Amino acid sequence: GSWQSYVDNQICQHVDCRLAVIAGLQDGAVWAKFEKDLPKQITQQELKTIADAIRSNPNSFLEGGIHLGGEKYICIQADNSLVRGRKGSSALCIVATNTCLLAAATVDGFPPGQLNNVVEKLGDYLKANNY
Repeated sequence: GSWQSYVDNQICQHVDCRLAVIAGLQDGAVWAKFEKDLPKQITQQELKTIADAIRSNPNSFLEGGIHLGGEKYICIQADNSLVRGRKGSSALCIVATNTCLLAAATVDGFPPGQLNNVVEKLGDYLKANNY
């Protein structure tokens, strides 16, 4: 039921997580998160920057990169509901639902398409439940 359970189970027991976070779109507040070994804890400021850009100008990520946990991911896909990035062999997938931002990045060497499938499936489930 809890937000932490979606992170720890639906995401992080189906992909091998470097980070996973569910946050509010309106303010970037964290609803739940998990991290392995990031240089910095993920901040509300980082999340709000991402949420604002996905809502208003997804192309901004091409110049600004995607910044989470003190790590810069390079953008490989961007629209107003789905953003993907890469930092070396770590993949990042971000979805916007009706009320939340779901972001996860996998450990080096984890298949990006597996990440994308799992994050998009949770995002669709949340949307279909009025989140």
